Amino acid sequence: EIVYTHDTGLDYITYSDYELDPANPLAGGAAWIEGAFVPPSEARISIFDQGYLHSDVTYTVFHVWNGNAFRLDDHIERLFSNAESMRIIPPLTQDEVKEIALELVAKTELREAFVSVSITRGYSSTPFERDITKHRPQVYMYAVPYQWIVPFDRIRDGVHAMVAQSVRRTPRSSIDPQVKNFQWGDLIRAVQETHDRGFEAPLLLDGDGLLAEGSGFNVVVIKDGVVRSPGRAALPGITRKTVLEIAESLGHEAILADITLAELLDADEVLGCTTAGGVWPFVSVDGNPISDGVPGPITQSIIRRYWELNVESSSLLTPVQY
Amino acid sequence: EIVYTHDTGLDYITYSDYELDPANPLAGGAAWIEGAFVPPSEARISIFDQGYLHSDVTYTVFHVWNGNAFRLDDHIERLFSNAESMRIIPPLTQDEVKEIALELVAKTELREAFVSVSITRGYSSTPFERDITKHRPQVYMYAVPYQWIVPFDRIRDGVHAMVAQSVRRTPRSSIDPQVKNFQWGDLIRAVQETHDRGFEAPLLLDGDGLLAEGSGFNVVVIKDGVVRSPGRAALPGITRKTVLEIAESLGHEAILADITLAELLDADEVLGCTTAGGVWPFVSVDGNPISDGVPGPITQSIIRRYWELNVESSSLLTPVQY
Ligand SMILES: *Cc1c(COP(=O)(O)O)cnc(C)c1O
Ligand SMILES: *Cc1c(COP(=O)(O)O)cnc(C)c1O
Repeated sequence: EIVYTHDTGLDYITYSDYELDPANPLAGGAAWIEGAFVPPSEARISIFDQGYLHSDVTYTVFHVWNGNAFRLDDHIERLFSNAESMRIIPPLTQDEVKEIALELVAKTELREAFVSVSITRGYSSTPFERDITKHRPQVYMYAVPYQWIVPFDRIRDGVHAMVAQSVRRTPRSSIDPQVKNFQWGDLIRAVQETHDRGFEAPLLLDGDGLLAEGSGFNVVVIKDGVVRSPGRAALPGITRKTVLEIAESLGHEAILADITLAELLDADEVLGCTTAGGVWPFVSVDGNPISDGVPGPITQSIIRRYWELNVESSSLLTPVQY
Repeated sequence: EIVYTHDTGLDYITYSDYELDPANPLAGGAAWIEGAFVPPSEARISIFDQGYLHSDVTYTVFHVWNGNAFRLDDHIERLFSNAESMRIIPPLTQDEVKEIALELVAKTELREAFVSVSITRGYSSTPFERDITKHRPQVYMYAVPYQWIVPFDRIRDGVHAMVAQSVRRTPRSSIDPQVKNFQWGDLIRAVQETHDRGFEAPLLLDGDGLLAEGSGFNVVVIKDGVVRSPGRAALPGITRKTVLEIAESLGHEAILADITLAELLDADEVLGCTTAGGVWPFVSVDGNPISDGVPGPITQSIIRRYWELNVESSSLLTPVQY
């Protein structure tokens, strides 16, 4: 009943050839909550958790591909940095979190996986707790089959983006978008605007009217061989990071920068990236084509290379011990 | 073990004189989740609920005092209005929600209770669902003992406030603060700034530098007998609404308006209000006293009247059927 492979129609993206074990009750998906490994149907958290009642929680998502977790080190580092930005003291060490998460994946038997690790301020206290020692933070994880924000044919042919105008990306003076978080009020409004206006993906602007990010993904713009991505109102993504390293390795200048609306529209190429789906082209904005409306050459070589980095031996990869 | 009453030291606030049934496992605390009435230790929601993973959820909190719910219809009306603002279609009617919530309180036996009702977009889908009919929203409730945002002595003596400078209330163009929500990034940052600077409660400003609201409460400013409260960056509180009704009853003009920092500091009186604690004075701001730094006559009149409205038979009350 669980779907854990596809035929992708892409040479450079291939799932692993294997069968889940029917006698394993965590096969195909599972969670780690409060010290126990559980099936998805049991993956529940206290309604009193502040991560629910005040979204007082940060998180990351890493993926596993062909049995190796991608940049797990970077992910857990960011997670802990983000927790610290919120004054949340993780109850586990980074190495303990890595060990538990890898074992969680191991128990699902999943070779291609989406793994969420969230850390909340816990359910033993309220925001009005004067005594910070009373807080009891929780780590909650789950691992499920790799999820694609964008379909395979759209990785190959491109997506039609829209610049949201009913909403702007929450400012850092209210909620820091460089700390990964569950407070998606603005991102969901943008998705809803996408539905209303008949487009496929929202790109948001910041309060200064400059390019920010999308709904769960960063945006990258290419112009005369120079590869740029918003530095400010944008999560420092690990896919983005990888994309800029790829660009540099291909001979292109690659930088975080402020990008105007005009520059977005005038781009030779535009692309999107996030852990849940990888990298894909954006071939139009607001119904206007980007160049000739087909995925650009530099975009295609970044995509192919990103998927090669998922499979080549390197320090980017941590193998799961099934 | 459960604390459900207090000696308050205030003549106008008195808890009911009763004992819980020790043989009733829901006594003193319970939740309603997915059709089941449960004790607090079994009150859990799916971690895949978009109300956690994307804070895609609105709520309200109503209280029960001496066995009567206070302004229950305004609350559920507001909750359904807020849900509509988010395009969440409640899976129950307003009347069904009232019936369940009152039954929940009955089973707890609490005569003085805090009751949360939240509605999420549910766990059967993600924000990347093209087909919006596949969303299955969830209503989650809990009822626990009445919760006081400020201690009794500070209702009497007044609270020392602080205008936050490290943070602004989230703009309406990102997350609408007139829709009650769990996305407290900014509110919590304002509270943390309160710890850092050594004050008791935060008041935020909006992006225009005008008075917004507090972390879980509305602010009201009184000057030459005129009672004003921020109209824009502030939740339309049912407590606020009651305060202005009371204010009109006493002969004062009472309005929603834009309030400056300078007006805040020059006020004759300032107070705070919310469901979880009632009404209370703010006797200083950033260390500067408001007037003579003791609670003012109008505020004291409001507070006393609010507590009479919690007790006198009127259309504002709905009895719990114990
Ligand atoms: C997950 C996410 C990204 C991408 O981060 P990766 O580390 O590449 O997964 C970008 N923006 C937002 C808002 C996100 O939630
Ligand atoms: C709950 C709340 C209030 C007060 O609303 P009531 O209807 O009086 O409870 C004010 N501001 C915020 C941000 C809130 O969450």
